[PDB]
Amino acid sequence: GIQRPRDKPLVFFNRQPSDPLTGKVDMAAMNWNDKTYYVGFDAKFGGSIQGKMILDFLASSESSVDRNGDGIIGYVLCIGDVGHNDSKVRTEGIRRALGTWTGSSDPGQAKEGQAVVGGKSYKVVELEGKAMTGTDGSTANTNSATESMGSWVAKFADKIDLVISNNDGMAMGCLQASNYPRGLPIFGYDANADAVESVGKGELTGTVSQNVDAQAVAVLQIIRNLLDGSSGEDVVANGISRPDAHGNKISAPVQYWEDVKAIMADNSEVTSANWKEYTRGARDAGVRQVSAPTKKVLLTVHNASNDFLASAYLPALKHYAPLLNVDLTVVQGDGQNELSCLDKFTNLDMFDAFAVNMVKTNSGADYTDKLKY
Ligand SMILES: [Ca+2]
Repeated sequence: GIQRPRDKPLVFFNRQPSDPLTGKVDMAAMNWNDKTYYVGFDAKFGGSIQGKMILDFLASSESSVDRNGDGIIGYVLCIGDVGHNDSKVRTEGIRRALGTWTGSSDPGQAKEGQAVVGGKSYKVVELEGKAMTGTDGSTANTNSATESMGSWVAKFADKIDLVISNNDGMAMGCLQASNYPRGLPIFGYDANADAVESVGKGELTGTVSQNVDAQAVAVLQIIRNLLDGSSGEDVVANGISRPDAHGNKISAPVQYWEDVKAIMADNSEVTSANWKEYTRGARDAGVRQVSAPTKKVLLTVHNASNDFLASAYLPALKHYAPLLNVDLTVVQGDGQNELSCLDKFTNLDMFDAFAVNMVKTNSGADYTDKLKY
């Protein structure tokens, strides 16, 4: 077993060590030891994946998708918080995919695009892209999306061939319109439980997942690999992109970015073809019970009140950990003060490895200071 704390595995996850202003990765933190890694997802490519989902849908569709037969695929777009990078990325992704991108992710900025539908070339028009703001100033507002959808049906009628949304909340809001045209294709983003259920019902046409289960498995699997004596390629491949010695393997695609020591889950489209893999509580059948020696991990969460971490990430971790014979202890902070986590990152001698979700992305050395000796 590893004798010195400074040599024990350290997996940063979900918030990447980096300068908070520039995003430059903190390689001092990443190079703590050669058993230090980061697990996240391919976030910058999320909009590309949403775009590709829509293009693939159109490519395998028939001309009946063109409801008014005018040779144009018309769409309406629900934009979330206009100042938020997620809105910008997703808007850019779908506009570039459809050829309507002009250089701007703003509402009202689009040009005529093009796409293949059922083996024929069509023009594409963004009939309207609009931020869904509540009358209280709230962003990505569900009720505003419902109202906008109803007004869009009234205004554009059967020029609307599909609805695209920066997120699931707004797409589900559109589906609440009393005049939602039956079967009209609609796409969201986030793979929320209700959205995936809707995909299963053939209502929402598709959404996009960050593969939280793959990320949770990767954190634990990296640690399993290291504590069992893997070093180098096997650490980031075994159980991750190919089966490990027990036959376990993450089902979703996962990347490794060597320069920053980051294991990054792909974003995945969620459609009628795979929706059951993404429903609330669904777990990866590719990860089964192992008989490896039991090991102890202390894992931190930067904010106990973060719903994604509380409701999606942590339950995934707790499902997979026992399967990998990891005894997982979890401590959780307040989302504001690093000390809320640091002061709980204690009695480290009880553990074999560590997983850290920092409040501030530049706090790496405060954690490694505790593992020096
Ligand atoms: Ca049309």
